[PDB]
Amino acid sequence: LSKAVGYLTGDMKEYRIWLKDKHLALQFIDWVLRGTAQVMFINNPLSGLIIFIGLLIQNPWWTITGGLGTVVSTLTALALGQDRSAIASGLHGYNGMLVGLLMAVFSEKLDYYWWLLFPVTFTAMSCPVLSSALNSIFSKWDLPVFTLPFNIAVTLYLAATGHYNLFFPTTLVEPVSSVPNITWTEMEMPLLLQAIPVGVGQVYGCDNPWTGGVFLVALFISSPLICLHAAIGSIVGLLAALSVATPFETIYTGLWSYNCVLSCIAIGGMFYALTWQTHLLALICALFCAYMEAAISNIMSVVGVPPGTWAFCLATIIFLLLTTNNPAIFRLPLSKVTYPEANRIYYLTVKS
Amino acid sequence: LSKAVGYLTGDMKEYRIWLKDKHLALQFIDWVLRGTAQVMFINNPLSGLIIFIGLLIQNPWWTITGGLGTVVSTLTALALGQDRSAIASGLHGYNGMLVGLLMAVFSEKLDYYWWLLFPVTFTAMSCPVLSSALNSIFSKWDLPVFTLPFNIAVTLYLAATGHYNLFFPTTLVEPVSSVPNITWTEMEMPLLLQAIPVGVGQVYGCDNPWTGGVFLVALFISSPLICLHAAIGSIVGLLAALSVATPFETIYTGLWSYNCVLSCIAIGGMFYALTWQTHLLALICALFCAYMEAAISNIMSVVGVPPGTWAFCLATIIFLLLTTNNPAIFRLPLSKVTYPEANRIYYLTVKS
Amino acid sequence: LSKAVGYLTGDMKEYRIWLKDKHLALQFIDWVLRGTAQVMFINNPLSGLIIFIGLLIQNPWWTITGGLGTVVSTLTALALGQDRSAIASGLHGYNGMLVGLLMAVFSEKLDYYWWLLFPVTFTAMSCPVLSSALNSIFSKWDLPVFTLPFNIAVTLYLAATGHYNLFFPTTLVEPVSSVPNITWTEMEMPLLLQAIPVGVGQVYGCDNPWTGGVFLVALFISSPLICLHAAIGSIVGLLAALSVATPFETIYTGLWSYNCVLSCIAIGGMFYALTWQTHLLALICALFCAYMEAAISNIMSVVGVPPGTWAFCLATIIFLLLTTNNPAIFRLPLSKVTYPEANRIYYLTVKS
Repeated sequence: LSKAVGYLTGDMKEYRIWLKDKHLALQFIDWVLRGTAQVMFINNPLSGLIIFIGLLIQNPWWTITGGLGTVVSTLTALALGQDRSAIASGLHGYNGMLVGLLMAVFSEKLDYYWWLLFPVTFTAMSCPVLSSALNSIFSKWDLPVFTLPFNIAVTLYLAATGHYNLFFPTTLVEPVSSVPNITWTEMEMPLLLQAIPVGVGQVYGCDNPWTGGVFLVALFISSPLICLHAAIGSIVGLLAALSVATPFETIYTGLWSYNCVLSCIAIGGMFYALTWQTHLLALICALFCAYMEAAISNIMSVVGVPPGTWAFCLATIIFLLLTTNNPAIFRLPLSKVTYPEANRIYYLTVKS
Repeated sequence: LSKAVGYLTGDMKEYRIWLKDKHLALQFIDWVLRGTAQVMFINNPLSGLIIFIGLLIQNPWWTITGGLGTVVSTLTALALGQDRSAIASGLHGYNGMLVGLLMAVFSEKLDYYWWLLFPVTFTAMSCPVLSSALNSIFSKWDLPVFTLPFNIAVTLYLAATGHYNLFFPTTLVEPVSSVPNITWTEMEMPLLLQAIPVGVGQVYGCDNPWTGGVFLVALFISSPLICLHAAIGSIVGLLAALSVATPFETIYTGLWSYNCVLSCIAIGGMFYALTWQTHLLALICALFCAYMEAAISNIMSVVGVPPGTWAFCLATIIFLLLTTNNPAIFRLPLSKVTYPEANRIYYLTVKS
Repeated sequence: LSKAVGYLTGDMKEYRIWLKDKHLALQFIDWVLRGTAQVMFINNPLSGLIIFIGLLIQNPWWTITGGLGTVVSTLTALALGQDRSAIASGLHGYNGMLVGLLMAVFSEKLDYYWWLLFPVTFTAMSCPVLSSALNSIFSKWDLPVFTLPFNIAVTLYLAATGHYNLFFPTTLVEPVSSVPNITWTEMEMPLLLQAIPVGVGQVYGCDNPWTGGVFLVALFISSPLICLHAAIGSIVGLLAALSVATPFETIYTGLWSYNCVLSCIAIGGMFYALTWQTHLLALICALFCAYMEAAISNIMSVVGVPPGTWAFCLATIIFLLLTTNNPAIFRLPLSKVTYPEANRIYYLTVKS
């Protein structure tokens, strides 16, 4: 009905106010769901539930590791006396979600290698510390960290263990050593379009198109503008992949579009007031993220580490630090950032 | 005559005031020339013309790519609402000049590979964004970026494409793997001295001695102190190359002196009030830049990327952040920095 | 007697006040001794003497290079007009001590290769500049550099020269390329416990257990809490080495515990008011430093450079930038940091 279309969209402030006075177990589950959703800048528990459903569709071992990471990161943020409003908003759980997910994804062992849950825990514990340190650094420029605890922690882990580790071996990443055989006639446009939901789903490390579809559904039910910019960023990523002559097997996998999804979501509406100048700037940031992800992948394959989400964080920080005399390119303060619709409403209200 | 020796030297403020009220096409050409000259801290359109002549002497394809990069960077700075006084001073064109130049230099394809003009444009467009982000960062310490948009953009491009790219392959850079055979009797001092103008010309990527001579001529006609410090920095680079046992073929090429030229120019008179303490500090910064360029070259050859001008930027930022109780080592504010002669005049006026 | 137990412990303020009015040669020797001791956060000349004795026990060539580095760094800090109170406190000599030490340790040539004293001097001269630049950066967050001049300088040197240099070749560092054969039955617990003093001694690059014992003695006679946290950090390093499946030959060498010693010393009492929360945070920082040192070692072996003390500096900066609502985790201002006992006394006095 029309009544649920108000209590299920946005950040779900009504449900948050209703749950604020309940058992702390339910509040912790709500925080874990919001942290699951917050990977794509969504503070919605129902979106988090749908994202968890998608993770289960992809790989139940991966969602086990991700849930463990989120729980451990939220608990470490509680124990470290972090801001309760940030913990209740899932801002201390998405880095741990990604840590657990990508530590299960890049594990050379089989599924359900239960010994992997010790590094998952010990690395997800270090996400609140990195988040607080990087916030102490960035607070002088009103910048978010965006995934930098996760990137630092997972790069540290995948370099400490490496492929030739005895307990927790990682997958082998090697630099390119031969000009790829690219036959442009053997090109599947069905798979190219399928790489848009796969590109959205690769934000969590899931190469299944149905999980990407579920993620898109969650994005839409929280904020349609976030879903639109996610789709457009994935398209931009695919296009930039094609423009630099990339093997089609890498474009189909979505390994070229998940760093542009987050950049488009962040620039177009989330941390800039959404206008058409902001939309073009988001497209430019998605393109810059695609090319920077190419660079960082080719550069970190030498060390044997996957690119992670370094490209997204770096280029989004770059485009947030950009200063423009255009009054239509307006960067919202970090305290007034909820989602593109409310952001645009606040922008219009403070401008007029 | 003596009259032109006033309207052709310095930043050419008289010609700038005369052109301020003319057709915007002429003003844009003036901005492009000033941006060409601003690579070596020179805000002079005639110096930019002489530098363009030198680029034509080296390789007309390289000057085509460089001119395209400068034009595209100035246009992107205009579209992004950047500061008009900084665009009119060429501060938004030298990074694009270097981007285009070094993207044509490190291209595996032949000359006039017209498809290279698309990455040149798309990478020169990203130089104003990087410049504005790094200025938002550095404004808290009164620091210039010095070439950091260019370094970031070109490293990103040369890592995204790489040697094994299908469309835009780059030259192969490999780390050292054997102790070089250095015969100190087969040593040409003529070529050693020729490596000083070649070292000045390698700032733009030109290994021809006549282009380096033309660059020196431009430096002198704008500011004789800049030309002197450029020559001394190139000498210091050559000496530091000899001191660490470098193959003579690399010293002759000037690949050891172009990162010390810029450092000496920046420290001795440009961003410090020129004294003898400042001169010694500039020599020390040139030596530090030579050794840091050795390090960064040996370190980035593993990733297959040339050192660029990372050494210069890093060591110059280091020597500008240096705090000294010596009243003779005075760092000018970024608003009062034009060229060493005017800088010293301002220093004397505000000190006395 | 009980009288010397007051004039030999702590920062030796009485002896400093007595020597303040003597020949500048004696004052310079005192500064060099304090700089030798300041590697492990100790401003004590007797501790510096004992550390020099330990360096002589390890390798007289290494202590020659270290002493030369300390002298050259203190002289360069004097010539660069640095703060006299920081030079008198050895804050400008420990980076040069480590530079000289680790440049002699990682030299492919034999002992007493007297030509190595030129790079030692020229690299120790660059430690005051790096220290002043990084202090100008960190002063906005009240952070110490902790060894960052040393890390930058020594990484720069070992990358500029490299293994295949003709004058100053360095030792060959190669990345791991095969899963290590780890026989847990062939495990020596005697050597495991011996790796605690060896882990403390590897802070200076000394793998001898007697030098580590001497270092522990110096730590204790200056501040027993510093010695305790050094031992605990070395233990934590050994444990984290065991937890990630490390070859026993690397654990015995102490190459896994010297980056946790400094982190534990820095967090537990030195730069945080020593409590039990601070002690647990120091253990966590030591564990994070062990894993980050694993990562940085595996990552910098690709470039052929040893990890140095990058892990310590980075993780300690991370844990100092951490902001906590816990009133018991209190970060002292940089001006009121002498040693854990005086730090705790000051904390109690300002809290009550």
